[PDB]
Amino acid sequence: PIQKCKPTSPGRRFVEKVVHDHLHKGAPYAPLVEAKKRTGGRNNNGHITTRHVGGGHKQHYRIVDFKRNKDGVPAVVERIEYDPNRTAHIALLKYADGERRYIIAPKGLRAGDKVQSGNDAPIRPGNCLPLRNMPIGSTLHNVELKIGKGAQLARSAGASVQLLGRDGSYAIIRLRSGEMRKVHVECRAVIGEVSNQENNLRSLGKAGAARWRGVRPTVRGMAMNPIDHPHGGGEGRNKGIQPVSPWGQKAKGYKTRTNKRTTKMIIRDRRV
RNA sequence: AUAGCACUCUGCAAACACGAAAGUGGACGUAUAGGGUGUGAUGCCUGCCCGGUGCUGGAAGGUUAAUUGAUGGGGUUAGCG
Repeated sequence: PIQKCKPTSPGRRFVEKVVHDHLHKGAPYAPLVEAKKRTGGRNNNGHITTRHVGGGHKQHYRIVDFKRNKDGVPAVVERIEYDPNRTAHIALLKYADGERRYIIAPKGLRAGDKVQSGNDAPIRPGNCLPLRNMPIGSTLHNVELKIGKGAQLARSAGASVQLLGRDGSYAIIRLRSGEMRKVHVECRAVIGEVSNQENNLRSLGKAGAARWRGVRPTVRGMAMNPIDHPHGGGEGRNKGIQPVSPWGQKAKGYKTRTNKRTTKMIIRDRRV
């Protein structure tokens, strides 16, 4: 419902939050949770490789089944839960044989629904099937690129691709970036679209909200000295240069794709 | 610096960064995500110019490297003298 907070303080004047009343309010399912440590954007040499990372709240990792390799055994949804590691919600599945797992929750899925995976699964949201058995024109998510590896494409909140055609050994899908590409017909996908589609409606409101999520301040290159950045130096404000990164790579329009091995998989570019 | 705004890059063995390499961060994330650049709550808004430099897409005409080696010109000596 996108609730706006009342302007009781200047830090609250501009807070837009998203509320979903159906999320489970207790602790997560313990056998499927494991520890996760903060990195600070540093690698095994100890140097910073990604800037603006650090701090934030402590988080546990939820083990999510991306492979969906329990074929033919129906499962029932127990609850929908909030996951701090991603923007989508997750669903807890209880199988007819007692095993419990976590999956990315499709939009509309509620406690009590039934899901399945395999060649013979019926066409209902949350069911996992090979693309060869998927009806043409379907809206899908959680698309797998290598046989047996699991879902890699269209996993974020509100994400969807759609299947325009299938011929030979390759199905044609269009992605949310606007791109056409082919996928092997034996790779799997899931029926429907990802939940939490209102995720991008939130307004943080203040700097502390970004600090809670673990983002450190960005300093403009214009604000430094020549020894630090190509944009540095000068008396007063002055750009006087075509924009580049701290390492000298142009920032407006210059393309960076280099891989020559997957080029034959891409039919139509989205005007990169 | 900041929440907000915009441009641009990146289809995943991602772009990008560290490192001589192996490898590591990005991220046990997947375009509602991640990196770079500028502006800076909010209200009203944000005009003209693509000639220059840059970027993006074209063309197969001119010019041009390694490589290849067609012809031509010298040195030497069998022989003729």
